[PDB]
Amino acid sequence: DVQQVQKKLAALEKQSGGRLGVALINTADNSQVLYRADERFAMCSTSKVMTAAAVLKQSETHDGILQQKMTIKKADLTNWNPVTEKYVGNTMTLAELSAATLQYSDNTAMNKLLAHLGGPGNVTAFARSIGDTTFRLDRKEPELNTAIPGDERDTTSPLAMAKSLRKLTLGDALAGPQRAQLVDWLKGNTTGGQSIRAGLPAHWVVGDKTGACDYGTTNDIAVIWPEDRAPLVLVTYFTQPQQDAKWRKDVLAAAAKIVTEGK
Ligand SMILES: C[As](C)(=O)[O-]
Repeated sequence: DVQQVQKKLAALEKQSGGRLGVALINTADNSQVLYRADERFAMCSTSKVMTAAAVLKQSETHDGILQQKMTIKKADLTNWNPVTEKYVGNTMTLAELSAATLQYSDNTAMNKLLAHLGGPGNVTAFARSIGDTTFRLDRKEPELNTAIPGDERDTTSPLAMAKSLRKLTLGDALAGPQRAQLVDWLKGNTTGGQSIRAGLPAHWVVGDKTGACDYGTTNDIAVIWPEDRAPLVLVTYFTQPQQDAKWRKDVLAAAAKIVTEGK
């Protein structure tokens, strides 16, 4: 029931030692389950969804732009280049870059997209264009990972990101072809196994983008299809008091189990 969900989330937060942010949107009736849903949390890598979506939006006008190439140079590399490191001295299309940053959370791929787009400010501009006035991307990787308490840079709220993810994957923020590609990329993510997914029934279909940064900030945003029922959009953000706190993916899994029970 709705009161036991609240009691349980509060208990989970107390047990975690950190600050928990949750926003679930049930598209069946647009009902919502909220917990610190209007509070700001550092987005970490979950901001990569808005970024890849900004590129997809461009492809709606500029035909074939997803195939535009960008050179990958040693100097472009960062602290995380699972895919990009294989293309040094070669090129990658915006599509390949989008796929790498979304499914492997490649930081270099992210920066290449930011460069193409003209900077973090233009990603924020795209968020605004889909009705998100909370989201704000201020820096590139890996600086956007500082997650300093009280610092609003590179942050957003659970509800704002939930609403945006919904518009992007199920709503009309993107055109049909672009929308389908984003959904497919999210479903093909390889980094969310121990997060939101871990707290859901194994047969449910899911698309998600994880995030993890300083202050033990552990995040994950997803679109969930429970069997043949209407899709669910869930955002689970979590951050801790210690700058060097270890990540708690298990906390996101627990939050997911709690808010999707009986859905
Ligand atoms: C590769 As990462 C920890 O910024 O999602």
